[PDB]
Amino acid sequence: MIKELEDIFKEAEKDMKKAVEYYKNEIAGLRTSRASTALVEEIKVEYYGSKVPIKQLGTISVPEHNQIVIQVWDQNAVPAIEKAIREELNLNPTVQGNVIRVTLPPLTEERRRELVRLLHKITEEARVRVRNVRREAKEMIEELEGISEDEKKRALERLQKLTDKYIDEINKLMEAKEKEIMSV
Repeated sequence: MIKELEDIFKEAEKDMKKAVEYYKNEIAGLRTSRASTALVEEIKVEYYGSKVPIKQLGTISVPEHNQIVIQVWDQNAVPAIEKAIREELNLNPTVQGNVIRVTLPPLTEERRRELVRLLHKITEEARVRVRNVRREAKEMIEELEGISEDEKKRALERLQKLTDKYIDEINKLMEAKEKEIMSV
């Protein structure tokens, strides 16, 4: 049927979708002490007045796990990436000839604590959004005519199906990361 439910789904979807998308965005690009090509991925380099990643400019690969190597085939993207990488990686990258070798201080006992605690706040923030989604969406049903059984029932499952998505989506992100974060 076509009732207030549609508004609940649309509101619940846009709210959860944006929350998980941005949430994963923080974990996918966080400042991981590990020499991973992922954290970055958006090494926006200036090319004659054009901002583009190093997808068709050079190539980045991990040689010893605790190292990141960026190779800018062109001399034009060498200067930009240097400033770009240092911005996101927040480290001192070395450039020789036409290759860039980046090594970050061994993520020791304390180092692991930095990322883990940083993700730790992220995970808690995600749940806060999800709760509000079900709590907010529910308010819409209870607001309609003050009581909606047909709506509340269909709206709850709809809200639950979406909520569970974030539940499995969030825990899945941390579970994987733990294997990497605690890998050391």
